[PDB]
Amino acid sequence: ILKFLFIYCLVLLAFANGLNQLYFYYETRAIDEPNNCKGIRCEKQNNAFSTLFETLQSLFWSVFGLLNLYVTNVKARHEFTEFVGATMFGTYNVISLVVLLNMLIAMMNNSYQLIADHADIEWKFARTK
Amino acid sequence: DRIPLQIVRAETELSAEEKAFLNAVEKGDYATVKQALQEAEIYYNVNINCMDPLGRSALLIAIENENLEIMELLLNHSVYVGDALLYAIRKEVVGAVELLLSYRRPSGEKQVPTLMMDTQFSEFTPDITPIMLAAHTNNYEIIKLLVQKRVTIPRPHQIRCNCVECVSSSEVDSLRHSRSRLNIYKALASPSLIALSSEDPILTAFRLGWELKELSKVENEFKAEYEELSQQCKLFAKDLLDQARSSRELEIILNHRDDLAKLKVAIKYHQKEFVAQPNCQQLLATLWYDGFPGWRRKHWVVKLLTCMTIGFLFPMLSIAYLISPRSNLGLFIKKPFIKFICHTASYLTFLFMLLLASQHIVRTDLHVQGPPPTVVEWMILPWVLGFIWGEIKEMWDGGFTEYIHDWWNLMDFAMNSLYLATISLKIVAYVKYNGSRPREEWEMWHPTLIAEALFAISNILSSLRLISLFTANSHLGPLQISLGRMLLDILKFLFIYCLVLLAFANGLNQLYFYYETRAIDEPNNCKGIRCEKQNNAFSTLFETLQSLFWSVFGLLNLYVTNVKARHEFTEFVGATMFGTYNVISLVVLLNMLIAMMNNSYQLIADHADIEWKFARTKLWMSYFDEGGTLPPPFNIIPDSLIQNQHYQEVIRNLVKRYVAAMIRNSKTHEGLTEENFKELKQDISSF
Amino acid sequence: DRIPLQIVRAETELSAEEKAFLNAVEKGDYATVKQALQEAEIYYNVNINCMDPLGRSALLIAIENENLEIMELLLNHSVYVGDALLYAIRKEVVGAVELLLSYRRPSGEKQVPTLMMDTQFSEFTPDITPIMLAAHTNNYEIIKLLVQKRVTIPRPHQIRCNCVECVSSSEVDSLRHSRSRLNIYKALASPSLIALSSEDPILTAFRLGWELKELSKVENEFKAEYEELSQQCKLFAKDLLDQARSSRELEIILNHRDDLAKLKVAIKYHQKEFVAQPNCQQLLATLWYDGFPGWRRKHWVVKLLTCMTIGFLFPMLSIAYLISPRSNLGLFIKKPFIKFICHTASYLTFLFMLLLASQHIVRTDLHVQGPPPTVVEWMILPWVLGFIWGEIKEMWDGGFTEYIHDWWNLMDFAMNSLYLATISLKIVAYVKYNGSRPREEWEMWHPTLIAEALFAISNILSSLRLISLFTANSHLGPLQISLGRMLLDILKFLFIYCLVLLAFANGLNQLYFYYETRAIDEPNNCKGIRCEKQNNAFSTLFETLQSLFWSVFGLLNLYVTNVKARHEFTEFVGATMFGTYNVISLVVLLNMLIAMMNNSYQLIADHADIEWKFARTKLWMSYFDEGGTLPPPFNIIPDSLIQNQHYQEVIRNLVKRYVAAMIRNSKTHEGLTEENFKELKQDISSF
Amino acid sequence: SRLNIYKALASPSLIALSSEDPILTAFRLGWELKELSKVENEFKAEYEELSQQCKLFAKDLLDQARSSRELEIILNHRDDLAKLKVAIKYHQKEFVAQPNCQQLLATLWYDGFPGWR
Amino acid sequence: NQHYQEVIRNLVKRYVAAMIRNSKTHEGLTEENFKELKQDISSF
Ligand SMILES: CC(C)CCC[C@@H](C)[C@H]1CC[C@H]2[C@@H]3CC=C4C[C@@H](OC(=O)CCC(=O)O)CC[C@]4(C)[C@H]3CC[C@]12C
Ligand SMILES: CC(C)CCC[C@@H](C)[C@H]1CC[C@H]2[C@@H]3CC=C4C[C@@H](OC(=O)CCC(=O)O)CC[C@]4(C)[C@H]3CC[C@]12C
Ligand SMILES: [Ca+2]
Ligand SMILES: [Ca+2]
Ligand SMILES: [Zn+2]
Ligand SMILES: [Zn+2]
Repeated sequence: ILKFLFIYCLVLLAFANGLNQLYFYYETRAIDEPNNCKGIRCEKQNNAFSTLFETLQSLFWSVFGLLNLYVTNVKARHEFTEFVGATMFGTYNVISLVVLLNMLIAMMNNSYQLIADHADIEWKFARTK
Repeated sequence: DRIPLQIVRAETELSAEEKAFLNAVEKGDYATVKQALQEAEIYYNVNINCMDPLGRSALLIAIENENLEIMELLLNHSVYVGDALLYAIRKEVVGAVELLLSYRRPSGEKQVPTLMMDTQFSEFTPDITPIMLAAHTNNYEIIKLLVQKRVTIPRPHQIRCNCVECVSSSEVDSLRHSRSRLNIYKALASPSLIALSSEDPILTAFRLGWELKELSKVENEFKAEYEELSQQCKLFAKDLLDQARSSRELEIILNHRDDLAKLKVAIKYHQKEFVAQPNCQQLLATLWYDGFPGWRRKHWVVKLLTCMTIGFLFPMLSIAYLISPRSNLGLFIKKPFIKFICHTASYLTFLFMLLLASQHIVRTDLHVQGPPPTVVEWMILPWVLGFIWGEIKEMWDGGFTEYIHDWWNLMDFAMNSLYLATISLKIVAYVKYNGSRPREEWEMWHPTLIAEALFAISNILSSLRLISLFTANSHLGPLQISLGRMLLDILKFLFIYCLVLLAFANGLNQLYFYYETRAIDEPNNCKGIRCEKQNNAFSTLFETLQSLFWSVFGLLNLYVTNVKARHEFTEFVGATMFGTYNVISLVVLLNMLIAMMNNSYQLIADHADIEWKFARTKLWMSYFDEGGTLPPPFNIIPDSLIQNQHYQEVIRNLVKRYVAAMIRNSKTHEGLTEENFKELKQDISSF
Repeated sequence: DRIPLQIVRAETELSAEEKAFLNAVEKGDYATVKQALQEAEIYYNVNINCMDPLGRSALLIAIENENLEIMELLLNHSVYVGDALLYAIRKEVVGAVELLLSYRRPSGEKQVPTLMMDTQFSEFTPDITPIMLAAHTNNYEIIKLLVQKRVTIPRPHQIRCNCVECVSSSEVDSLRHSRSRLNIYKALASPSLIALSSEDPILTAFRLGWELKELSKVENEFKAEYEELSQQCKLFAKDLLDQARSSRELEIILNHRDDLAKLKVAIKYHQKEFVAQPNCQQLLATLWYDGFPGWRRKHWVVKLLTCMTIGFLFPMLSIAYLISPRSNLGLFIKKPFIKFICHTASYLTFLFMLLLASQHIVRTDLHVQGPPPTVVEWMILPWVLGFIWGEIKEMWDGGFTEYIHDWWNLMDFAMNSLYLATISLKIVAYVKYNGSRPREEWEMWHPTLIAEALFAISNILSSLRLISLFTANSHLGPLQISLGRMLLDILKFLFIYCLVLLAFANGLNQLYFYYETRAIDEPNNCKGIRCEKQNNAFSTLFETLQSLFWSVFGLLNLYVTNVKARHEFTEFVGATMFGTYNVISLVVLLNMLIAMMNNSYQLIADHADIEWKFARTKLWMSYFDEGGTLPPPFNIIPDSLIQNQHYQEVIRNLVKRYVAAMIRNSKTHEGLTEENFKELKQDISSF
Repeated sequence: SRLNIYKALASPSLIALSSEDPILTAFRLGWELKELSKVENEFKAEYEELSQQCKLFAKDLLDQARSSRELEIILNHRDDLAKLKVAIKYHQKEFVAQPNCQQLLATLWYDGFPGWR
Repeated sequence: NQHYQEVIRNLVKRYVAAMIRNSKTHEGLTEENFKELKQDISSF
């Protein structure tokens, strides 16, 4: 798992940098937004790619599906920028949920198959210790 | 009910005298055969060339029983000698093959006795010459004896051959042509024939391995045999390299030319076993850590701190090479490890500055139409030009036929195209979009927005370029090799997934685009799946494709299949379509992809060490040359006969060591038992 | 720097005369030994019991070289004969063991010659008697020869033994006790000793297999050896059954008593290989399809239609058994297949009526506090009472110690408890809740609502009871066997998952329950995660457990970690806790569970045929008896010596066939080669 | 030369003949060969095979015991269970998980509760 | 130390016996038998 999260952290940093670089012009204040809140932890999901920390949080939470789709929508009608941001978000989702997670599944299943033969000796060694 | 059993294909039954003669031959009695041969000459009782039903002849049975005196008497009395040499060669006995080779010319008088109908059965195909079968059996002594008698093998043609004789032979009889080519390549790929009849066994093994791999790619039917022959050639080259005993022999082998020329040839021919041999890896490690002796013995703290300071000294030690290449400080950059660390530090600095360009400290006054570049972008532009010049230099040096085989140069080309695009869009927006119009009323297709979008995509590609540095580490190399194989499996899967997605998107759009609504009628003046309330999702083909893509991750809600009017049947049919697509793409296809990459990971995990070492060698030798010494921020700032004699002297010892290492590992239980039984029988008979 | 190599444990070096004597012994010369033995008697030059450093003696070397005349001369001249019988037995030669057995009593005069310090080395432990080692080697002739001479083996005690001698021997020397018990059980589990010294080899094999499995469960250290011995006993029983040649022998074996008594014994001892043997399966299939000959040869359409009509004739043919058991129609229910189909049809009718009870056609006037039962429920009540009476009858017959081992009776007990609970709640709500109060103002703890909830849970259990019918089919049997094993793996996983869930729920509740709000302040007067707007999710331990359970399936939103005030640090820490729990429970633990059940499926897929056949046999023999003929809607409506002689006659032929089938498959390449070499050497020496 | 020397020193017969403490010698050579396998990248398989050979030699030499007194003499020998602590320190998993050592450790663990199994 | 060396003597000698008897294989026994047969035939 640690060997996998090295690559996942690299990919997450890359896509968070790309999304934040595209999107932080459209940051809004908490007063203009409803309920005086700003972030992805609101009832209506506010600006999610306005800071590097907020982009990292949003791209982390998007793996479990708790990040909605309308976070890639801006106030003005910049359809090309919205489409490019949605393409970036979709590519990150495809990687982190179709490639990387299934590779992690295959990796730990292979390692479980190698470790299941010697599962008796090391358990007895740990119990003796 | 009594199924009748009868010999439906009845051979001619042997005569009683013939049965007695071959029974005497297989008995091994020397005295009884001679009276039979004299009476067959005089009285013509026994045809000497008779044939028992299980495919054997008296000479041929004497070959199997390896008795030489019965051989000599029979062949003195003129048995048909043809096709018997192949059985002796397959028997792998020196005495029989020497006896039939020696007595091919017994001062033959009146040509040969006539024969009719006895060249019916031969276990070997007519294209098999004795040298080819000797190479197939891979026995050193028989091959040497045959080669000493001036024998030849036909040369196979090119794979892409269109001459008259190859086309005519393939058209008339394709099976004979394929068998002949496979037999010729089996004869040429034997280690003994390469060790005996080629002056450069390593280069010959490399070329035959590459040719057999290409034939395996072309010829679909004999793929397994050609792959086995290529593997045999590769392991022969690896063993011949492995028989070395000193570093001087290893560096004579590797540096031999027609610096490391033979290693470059081996990499060009994809010889992974030759490259990943431990002594070659040790020599490459000693060349890689040129200025840092004992790098493996250091504690990781001082290794890490040395890397820390030599990475942080990246603006220095590169201008020193510019101002004084011959100084003690100037020569310290020419070593490959310092080159690699300086390039890595330069790329990390580039990524850090692209990270810093996305902050509010630098970015000011966003409400200008065409903005002048900020001080961060003015400083960035030399690294972009350095990457451009480095990729241009890599495109000229080495050739266009080698620049495209790396498969990382496509990513660099996309990076360069995006950087040129964003530079061009910024300069055109500077020169002819003067103004300060606020961003809320800009054109969708404003070139500033296109420039920023392409800049963001180039940022992602630049930050994802760091995958290629994983072979330098000892833990992330085989991991990305498995990534590379399973990515091909992913592409094979997305072919089927794209077909299914296109089918269901067409079906949903065909059902649903009547109920498209305008953006004015819908709340918040928005139209699409990227709204707070998910609007019409199946109203255009592009929108249907987007919705069916986003439905895999669960970000598409269920009420997108609901229309304004109360058409319950149409809504139910659309929901059924959406449910069927979800069942396929989330229960069938994804789990099949899981099983596919897990199976491929299980096959690739056995060889995860050799290909990682091959990739690490290919990365190491990229820094050995002097072309590309400077980092990207600074690269734009303005006798052969003696070597042949030594190589042949080394190859003599290596080949002789390898042939000794084969014979002693070739004597097995069965052959030793057969030799002991034959010796015991001979001693008992003589006594 | 010259590591000194020296013999640090130096044996006493042999004398030159001793070296000559043992060299003459290993040479095999008969003449040279005799003068040495006479001179050792007269001149006392050679100690006959001397010991070369590699653990051998002159008699013992003569044992390894299997020469009998040197044996006879040495043992005539009084070599120490002890411990040599074990080496002869391990040599597996009849002549040597017969010679040492015969000359144990050479009319011994003046006891034995004295010996000091030569019982130092024995390759065999002192607890090994010759019969035990003969059983260990598993050779028929040596075992027979030893048994013919009145030999005994000690009886092992019970596993749960607490007598004085077992406790004292375990306390003083546990290793010797464990080795002795393992050696005794290895001697008793050999097929030859069971075939020779037990009058009921099948029952003895069953009992020893069960005892060895129980010892493997108890003794942790020798689990592999005891499991191997149990497997050896099971395969011996399977082979002895497999050596049958006729149906009369098979039905004599299966029906032998101390109807199918031995099959019931085999099922009780969990002999899966004995039960799933093909001829026993054929006999059970012929008994199962008693009234339908040629059921396997029919096309599936007529088989399906026959099942269709005999399932639809379920109310008939059961009352016919009540009114006329001796009629032609009355006897047709006693066959097992018709019993199984009628029980399945009754259960399907019960499930269909529970489905029909949930419709608006029957249910009327929901606004009564205590409703009288409707006509559907009045009709249902006899099936519930029939299930009760059937489970009561199954609890008495067979015993309480067998009713709990099925593991399906827990589900039936839960079903029965729920049915009694809902019946009691309905009758109490009838008798003392008279009224017509509307449902919107009922008490939370109203017994009518509790009755309906328990009725729904009983409905789910009744409909999920259909899993147990999967062994009757040929495709769903091994599938649910794999389900059964992987469910145990699931329980092993949910132990760790429950621990992690409890930890993170405690952490979140400890952080968050200050900010609990009342239901009045929150919108729609609701409080919990089951609202339209997700309310406080970490305000109680139960609510935190529910929220962290529902977060695995993604049904818990992200804004549950937001509080009313602007405590950004507390919100961030809670979001970090929630994210860490999500990472664990969805990236680590679930994928580990995937890998675990995939690995267990790979191990269980090899044996998926035997255990399915065992489960199908256990289901088939449940319908063979006459107890439980009627369906649940109708079950409440008011000489031994001749058999022993035949069994022993069959066992004689079976055991003799099995021992012949072992010796011919016991002659191997190595033994035949050794015998041929010994015969050739003997013939050459004699000539 | 180094690989040949370590192959010569790791043979069971030479340890049994030329070392007065075969168990401790097997432990130390196994640890040294494992450390050499960690350091030397090229001969990792050979050094790991030699370390495994030393570990199984120590396990077999322990397994050739015949009585509890011999086992407790072996385990409690010093230069209480000193040799078991040494084996754990050298990561000898096959030596520790041998069944008779596990039985002795189980009897020491259930000191006041006889017949716990 | 004396008791330990006394135990190691028996353990090492048992282990070396357990190797030689499991070291005699089919091929070595066949080679020895063939050599003995050839020597006996030549001597006779
Ligand atoms: C974990 C998160 C914060 C992302 C980090 C991204 C980068 C800062 C990492 C990812 C890949 C790393 C590289 C992976 C492997 C190596 C090889 C490593 O050298 C060796 O392994 C020694 C042997 C040799 O290569 O000769 C030196 C560090 C370096 C360049 C690493 C430098 C730091 C990199 C670029
Ligand atoms: C697919 C959906 C609609 C759920 C259906 C549930 C039931 C109607 C099914 C599930 C399990 C089925 C049973 C599975 C296996 C069998 C055995 C089958 O008989 C055989 O396989 C012949 C050999 C033999 O058992 O002797 C007869 C039908 C039956 C009872 C099936 C009857 C129909 C059942 C109860
Ligand atoms: Ca490049
Ligand atoms: Ca029951
Ligand atoms: Zn041609
Ligand atoms: Zn007792």
